[PDB]
Amino acid sequence: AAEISGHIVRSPMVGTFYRTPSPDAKAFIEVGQKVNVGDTLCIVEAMKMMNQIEADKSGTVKAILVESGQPVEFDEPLVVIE
Repeated sequence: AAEISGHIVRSPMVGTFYRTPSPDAKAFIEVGQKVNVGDTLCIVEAMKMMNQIEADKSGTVKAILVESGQPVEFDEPLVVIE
């Protein structure tokens, strides 16, 4: 069964996933927070430059299939959202 996917942010490309804008900060997003259209999610460092993501239909983080800060490949779900 490959469907019913809540709302992940699979690295749109061969970039990197992130959840901390500042060194030891309050992270970008964590399971429990309810995102909302126009609400920066995480950083998609594509090539090396951050690529902040803005909600497209709100939602609620459910888990980070991907680590925190590391490279990834297209279709590589990182931040899961309900």
